Amino acid sequence: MNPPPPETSNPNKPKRQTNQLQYLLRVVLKTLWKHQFAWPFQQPVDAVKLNLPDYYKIIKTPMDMGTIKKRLENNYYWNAQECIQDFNTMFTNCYIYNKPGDDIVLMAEALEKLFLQKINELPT
Ligand SMILES: COc1cc2c(c(OC)c1OC)-c1ccc(O)c(=O)cc1[C@@H](NC(C)=O)CC2
Ligand code: NA
Ligand code: NA
Repeated sequence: MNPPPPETSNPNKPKRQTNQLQYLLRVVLKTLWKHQFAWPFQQPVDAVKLNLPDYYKIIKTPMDMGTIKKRLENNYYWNAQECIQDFNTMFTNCYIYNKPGDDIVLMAEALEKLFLQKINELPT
């Protein structure tokens, strides 16, 4: 059975809009979302559908771009690093569950390279 998705909105948290947070939604997330290899990462891993009965035994901090999109939208992150950490968690989850050179891993690696290039261009 799948777990509920990660939390995406917390109204009790203070909210701010920042250059970097806008860039993360409007440029970084938008570009990754449209990538050839985006689709596996656009929603939580559905371990039941994908037939990975052990997935949530091994991955205890699931993350995905749908979740990240929501978090940005709901001003869930105070600091840009929180967002960057979520992307890093998503890529690493893939590397952790799978094995070096797996097709899915290569796809994640490609997405990550684009992500890193975009991060290098994050505004001050
Ligand atoms: C976002 O993470 C994952 C997303 C997916 C898969 C997966 O496990 C290999 C993941 O975890 C690393 C996946 C799973 C099971 C399959 O049977 C399959 O054919 C295919 C896949 C994936 N496609 C591949 C491996 O080529 C697509 C969905
Ligand atoms: Na398969
Ligand atoms: Na590519």
